[PDB]
Amino acid sequence: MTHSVVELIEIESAIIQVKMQDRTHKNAFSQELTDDLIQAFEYIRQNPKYKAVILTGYDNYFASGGTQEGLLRIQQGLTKFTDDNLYSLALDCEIPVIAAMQGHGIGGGFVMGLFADIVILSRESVYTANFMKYGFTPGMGATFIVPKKLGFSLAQEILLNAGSYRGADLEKRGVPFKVLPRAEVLDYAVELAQELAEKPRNSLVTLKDHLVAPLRDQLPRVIEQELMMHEATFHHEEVKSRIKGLY
Amino acid sequence: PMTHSVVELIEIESAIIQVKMQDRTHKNAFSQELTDDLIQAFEYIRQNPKYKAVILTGYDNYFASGGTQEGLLRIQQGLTKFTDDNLYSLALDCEIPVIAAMQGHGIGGGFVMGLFADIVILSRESVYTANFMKYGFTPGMGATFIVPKKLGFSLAQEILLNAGSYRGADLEKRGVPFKVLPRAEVLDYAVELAQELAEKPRNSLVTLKDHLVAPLRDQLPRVIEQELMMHEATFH
Amino acid sequence: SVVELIEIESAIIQVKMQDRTHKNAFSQELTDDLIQAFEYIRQNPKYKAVILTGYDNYFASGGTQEGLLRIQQGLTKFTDDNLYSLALDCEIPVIAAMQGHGIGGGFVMGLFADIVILSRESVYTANFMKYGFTPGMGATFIVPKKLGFSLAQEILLNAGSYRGADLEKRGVPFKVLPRAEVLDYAVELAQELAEKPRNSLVTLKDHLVAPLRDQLPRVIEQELMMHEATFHHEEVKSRIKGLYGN
Repeated sequence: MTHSVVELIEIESAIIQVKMQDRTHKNAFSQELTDDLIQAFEYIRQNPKYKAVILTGYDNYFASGGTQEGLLRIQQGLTKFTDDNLYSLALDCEIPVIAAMQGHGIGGGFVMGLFADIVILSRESVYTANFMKYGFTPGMGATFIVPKKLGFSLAQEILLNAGSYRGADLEKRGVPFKVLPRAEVLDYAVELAQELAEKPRNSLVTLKDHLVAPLRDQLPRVIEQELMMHEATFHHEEVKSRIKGLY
Repeated sequence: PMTHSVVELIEIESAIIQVKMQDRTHKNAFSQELTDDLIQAFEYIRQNPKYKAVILTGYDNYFASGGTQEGLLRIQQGLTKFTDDNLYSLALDCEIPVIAAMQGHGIGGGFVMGLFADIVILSRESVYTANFMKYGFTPGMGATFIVPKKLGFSLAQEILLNAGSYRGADLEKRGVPFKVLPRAEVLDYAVELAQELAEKPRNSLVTLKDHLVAPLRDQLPRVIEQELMMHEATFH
Repeated sequence: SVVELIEIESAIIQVKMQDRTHKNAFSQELTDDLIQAFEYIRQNPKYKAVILTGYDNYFASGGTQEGLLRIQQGLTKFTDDNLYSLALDCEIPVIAAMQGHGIGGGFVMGLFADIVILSRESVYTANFMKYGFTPGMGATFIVPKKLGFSLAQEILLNAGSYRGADLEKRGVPFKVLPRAEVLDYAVELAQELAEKPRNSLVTLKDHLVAPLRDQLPRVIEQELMMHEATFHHEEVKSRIKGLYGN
């Protein structure tokens, strides 16, 4: 991309891999990662030949969510989580996206992956919707997509308590996602993308449009509710203390 | 035996009726004879309120194989069109609880027909697939509604988009809510469960089932009209 | 009093149901004491997490035999003394640490908690239909809501008994532990919850459960409608007389 922290590779004629590789920030949503992700998805939107997208990280990190400075900015009231929308990239994509989460998925980074149509976790990586550890309520559509993908009950615990779970922990709690050794996750994503690429692209886009119509319809109102909750929770001095203390 | 002798009704006791699909020529694909005999079997059940539980099941290694190969080809090549049909929703429309004892493979519309049952039992060794997209077509027969409803939104996306084949053992490891057993144990477990259902007053079974599946019965027609439109949007 | 209130650390409140005579069935005393325990929590804005739990081998045993016979005769209805929604109506997160058996309305009351823990050795059942009547107490809403549509169908229609270990293998999203570990794990989760600001726990829980709170009243009316059709038959009175405690 421009900032070189996203690499696009056309794996086959109809499969595009979006690899996040902001090594300086461990795939946290730095300004560079934020700009390069939006540019990668726009590229995919401008080039309607692909049948599947693989979204993945580097080494041990899938995506680590807001930077410390990003979160402090929202605490200060300078910015809101909706300012740059990275959470809904894979939902807004017209073709199926596979979030190959071979490494850790933290906060916004985990939630961005959960909006993909197929999610794969690594057994030995850590996944957390850790918003509430810092004193504020989950944003980035976490309160809609977590129950939608992992189910109402596990979502309560994940969102209220902001705990960290190994992929193996989630596998044992019964999640519908494929969970694999980290070394196998991207290979499995490629094979699944090859299978998807056996279909006509128009059938994949028509089908996904139908399957995720209710998510696209329902998400704006939840985003407005989460912004309301941020109004009521984010701006407290103790949120600043927790971000600085516990990040 | 129903008219064409490809569905057999067997009273297990008093109050339990087994509907056994056995179109061996077509491996329980939706031939004309199986379509007719299935509709005739569920009409018989509706006319005979002595039953409290139904067990729908196949023969040997086949539960139900969905569209015939000839039928699918004729659609693919424009000789015919996808219609709406009774079959997928027979178990939902039935007044009393239906157990789909899927002791054999459930393919396409065959799988989907089983999923509309109130209780679904799979076989570990069998293959289950919503394979519509392998033919190039978007899924019909209410698949886009009933697969997310029974197997959850996330696994439904994979099943429906990729049209892959899952062994029962694979789905069991993925976390499905259905009992998964060896094939040789599927029908006996279904008869045990039907016996326990038949301990209940029939009016309470029916009253409860009406309430639990009301949202499915209410929402399904709109989804069918949506699936019909997707077929139009993917045929020039 | 058959409920004891124990403070744990600074802000965790344990509600322990201890009606030993009735094995935590909804006796008049348990009913009144539970209602008052949650009113006490409602009036105390110190607490951040509730642990609702039973004693020894019992979490909660559901309607007493006389309680069921009183609805059968049409003297009462399940909606008369609302225990079913106690955890849902509580403004802070509630953990149902079901270290013992959860039977009928006692299981359903527990399922309304934000976090549910089962015990491997214990028995859980929505057993309404065993007595011939349809499930009340919000069970047709909360069972599919917590355990998913498909498993809820089998649980509610068939009124079967499941060990915690059986539910664990069928794939439930709740943590299932040996009985002797259930309460200790709930305490550790409650300590983790107590790390957050109370206003963030309340704000978030209000949002997450708003759909339950909004939708529950319509389903309770529907369940009353079903009880009008099913509860008041002689064979229900025979089954309650003959099958209660099996």
